[PDB]
Amino acid sequence: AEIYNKDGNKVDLYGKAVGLHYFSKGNGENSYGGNGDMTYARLGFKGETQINSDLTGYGQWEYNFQGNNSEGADAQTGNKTRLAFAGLKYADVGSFDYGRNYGVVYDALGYTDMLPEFGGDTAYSDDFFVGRVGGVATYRNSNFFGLVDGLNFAVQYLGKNERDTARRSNGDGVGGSISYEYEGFGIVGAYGAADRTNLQEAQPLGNGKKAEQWATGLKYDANNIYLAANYGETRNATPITNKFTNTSGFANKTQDVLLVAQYQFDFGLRPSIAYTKSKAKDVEGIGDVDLVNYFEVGATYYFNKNMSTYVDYIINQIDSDNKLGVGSDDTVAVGIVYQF
Amino acid sequence: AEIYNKDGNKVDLYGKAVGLHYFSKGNGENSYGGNGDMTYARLGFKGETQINSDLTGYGQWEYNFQGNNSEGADAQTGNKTRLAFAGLKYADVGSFDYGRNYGVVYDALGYTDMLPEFGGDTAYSDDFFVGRVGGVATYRNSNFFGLVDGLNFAVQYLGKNERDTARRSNGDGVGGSISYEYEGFGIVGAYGAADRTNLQEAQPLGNGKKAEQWATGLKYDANNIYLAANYGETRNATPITNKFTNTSGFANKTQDVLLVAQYQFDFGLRPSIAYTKSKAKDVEGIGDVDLVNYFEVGATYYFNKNMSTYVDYIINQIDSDNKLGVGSDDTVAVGIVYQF
Amino acid sequence: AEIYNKDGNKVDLYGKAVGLHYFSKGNGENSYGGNGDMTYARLGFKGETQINSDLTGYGQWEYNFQGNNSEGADAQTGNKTRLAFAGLKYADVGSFDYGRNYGVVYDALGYTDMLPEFGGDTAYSDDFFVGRVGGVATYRNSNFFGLVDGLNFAVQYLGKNERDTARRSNGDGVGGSISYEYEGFGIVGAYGAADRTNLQEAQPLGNGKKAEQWATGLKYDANNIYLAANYGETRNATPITNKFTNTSGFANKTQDVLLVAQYQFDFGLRPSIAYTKSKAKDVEGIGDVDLVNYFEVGATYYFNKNMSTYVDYIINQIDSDNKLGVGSDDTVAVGIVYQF
Repeated sequence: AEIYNKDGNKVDLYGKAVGLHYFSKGNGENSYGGNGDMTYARLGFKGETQINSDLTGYGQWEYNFQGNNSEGADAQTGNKTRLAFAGLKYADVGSFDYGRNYGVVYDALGYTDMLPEFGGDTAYSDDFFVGRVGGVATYRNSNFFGLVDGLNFAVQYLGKNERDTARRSNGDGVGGSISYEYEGFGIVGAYGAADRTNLQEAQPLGNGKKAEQWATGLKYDANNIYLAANYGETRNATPITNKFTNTSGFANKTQDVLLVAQYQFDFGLRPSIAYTKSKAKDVEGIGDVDLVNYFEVGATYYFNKNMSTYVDYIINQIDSDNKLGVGSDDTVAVGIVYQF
Repeated sequence: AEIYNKDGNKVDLYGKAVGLHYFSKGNGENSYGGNGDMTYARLGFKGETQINSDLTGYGQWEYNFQGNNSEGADAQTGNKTRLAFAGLKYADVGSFDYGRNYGVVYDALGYTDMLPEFGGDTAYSDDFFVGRVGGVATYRNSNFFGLVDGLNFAVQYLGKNERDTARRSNGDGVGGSISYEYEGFGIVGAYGAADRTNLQEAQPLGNGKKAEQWATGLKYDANNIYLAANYGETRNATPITNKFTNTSGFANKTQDVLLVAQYQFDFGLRPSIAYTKSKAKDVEGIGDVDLVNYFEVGATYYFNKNMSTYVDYIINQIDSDNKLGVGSDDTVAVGIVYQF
Repeated sequence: AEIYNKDGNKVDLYGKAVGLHYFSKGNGENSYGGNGDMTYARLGFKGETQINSDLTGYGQWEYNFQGNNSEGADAQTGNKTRLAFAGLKYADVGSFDYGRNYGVVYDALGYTDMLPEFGGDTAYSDDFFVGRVGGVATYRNSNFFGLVDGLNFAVQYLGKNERDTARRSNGDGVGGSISYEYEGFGIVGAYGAADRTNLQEAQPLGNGKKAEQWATGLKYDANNIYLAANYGETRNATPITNKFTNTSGFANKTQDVLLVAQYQFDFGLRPSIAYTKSKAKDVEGIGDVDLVNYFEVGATYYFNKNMSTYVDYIINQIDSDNKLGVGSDDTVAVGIVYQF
């Protein structure tokens, strides 16, 4: 929501209140999403200054505020700056931005990441190129320098982030993506590679000096129809946990498939179904093992652009004897969303 | 402050800067509230959407940002997301909202919670139904489906919160309230029940599998006059700490009495006095004990709807040989508050 | 950005998104600012209400959100509320505010605090009177009761803060400052004295029952020209750490010099140069040693009142065999700043 627009400068102060509850059997963990309260709220700004007829500047910040914490010592648990970056766009030259921003491979992963509650199970936070990641410099250009309508591309440089956990750490890397759209159809490819930190190599799981993530996506999004498919592979990049040994790290190689089918009725309901399967290979001590496997059925009912409610049921296909102890139970989500 | 009202959506972004300092004798270890800087600020949005002529959607978030911390490690000390929920209200059927919201017994306890700084001594955070509490689904109806002016009621369902601390944990529970108001007068009733967590039962102080809180309140609110009285009882629900043995948990039974007398002068002054006594029964090893017991004298000076200053003097009646080690010294509040 | 001005009340919701990167050689440990991503965002309100023709009330809060932290445990590493105070201003009598606000000695050091990123190296956070500090009661007076135009002064009270770290700790104290300006020229003097906390004296480095900070400044600021000089001394007040022995505390005496020369070109560029040298004396075990010593060359390019970019190169003069183990290497800043 835009709350300031004077002297050629405009600020969208947006956010949301998401009442959310999760339902799984018993206590939670051998489930997909867990059980209990998951309420959260968001705040953020989208700021934009027009320097001249061709040149625009912008900056955006966004925070995730949890509502499922007490006011005691754990009051801060699960809070995070999601985005904080700044950039410029000059005519048909393109845009360039630095700060904490979404990885470049996500341009593909965005295709199937559309569910009411869950989904996008391969868009891990702070996981190199597949999700939000700090210290990325990205150049983007839409329509190929303005010369070919629908042909957009991007290149991203990922700065070294030597963090405390090998899960959240990353070395220097580069990635790129191209997407093309014509009369409802879309195709996209994205690939990124990066150095790994020593702390990442000294982890029990994973072997390599280079992390690699690539993903392609197809979609049709027109006439109230949204369909999407994503296929991707990772090399020494997907974060994983051995639940029996309490050992952590990254999987040597993973194969990710996402299918999404949704329709938007004019009276407000948007039924959604999905299937996502991400399986790892050459996991040390285990070999081949499935990380994510589910069929999804759910629906969003939109009261308006300010209010909605939804329910999303994940049928988890992971086996109870999953070699990483991955939760096998189903999970259903109940949500009521006010936003601006 | 209303800063957006368009396309049937309005967002009031409200908050405050509160210069706040407490003055107590010696150091205040043994006082009511303690001594030193207690400056704070609040932030929150109230978003409200008109879906159609009868149907409103709403969503709210609210934060307490501390001003008494360094820029170091304790930077987060005392910060907390206070309120965070979303819901709908439909014609005269009523309202429903889910997320983190004020407890149902607060409907009653709200009557006496009017001091300049202190007060509402039984409306504890994450204390089941008497204060702010996570994962509650609340239904309220105003004017009894529109048929009886002044007749409001509510039913509340409290979802399980299994936490790391026994103080902030709570099991599944349900509660309700009904209030009637007539020509300056008000009467309110509230009661709530819930399972206790193992972790609460395995606590040193307190025994029971069910926590129960009820309170009834009367008030006069007209012609610049505010008078209120609240009485309530709790069973295995009020949080307590043994200061000599340094052990924590909950009191077996408590009886809470609050008297409040306030007047608002037209020239900006609002003098206030109060009396608060909350006493425990069946505390293991100690027996009967006073938790809160004080007379209060103070005044709030309102410059306008945007600026005020206040003083709140807690005349502590607690005795130096209090069996729970409760502070006996006096505490003074000095506050200067800008809000918008 | 001012987003509300109604009913004698106005609210500025302001902030920024700063993409920022540091450049140092190798790991960057042994440099001035370090190496890597330092992206951050700030958010805040400046609220001001007109109570009547002479009296305005105000309140301000300001927060630091980091953009260089993960979403993991370190999501919070370095976030903190910067300002939180409330006050009033009456005609030419003066202004008064209490809470967390800039230290009184900052009145002088502010002169040289003009660099793109760095600079003002003696304006340490929570360092008594030299930087932002918790619990100050401040009186400020402009134009001396309206009797002498340009003659401003200030008195500041520092409340006791016995913290977890002696670094962010502080005792009872008082300070004052006076400044006069005439047709581009400015001169200011500022001094503050305060009790030290027990925890500060039990530190290995530093001896005294009183911390003292004083600084004087000159500047010329007109016709796009800015020149400034600040000199100051501290007695048992500036915080220091020995990198070899891993011990911390405060320096017995410090002598601080800052020069800044800037010119503002109309096409947006503002080239900046500076020199900062702060050297300590009576450092236990070491004697005389330099904490800060550099010549600075850099430039900021303003796209307009909302957008900027900068590069700032720090030429460090500190020697590799620095007795306090202070980094000897140079540091580069690359920043792109959107604000509102």
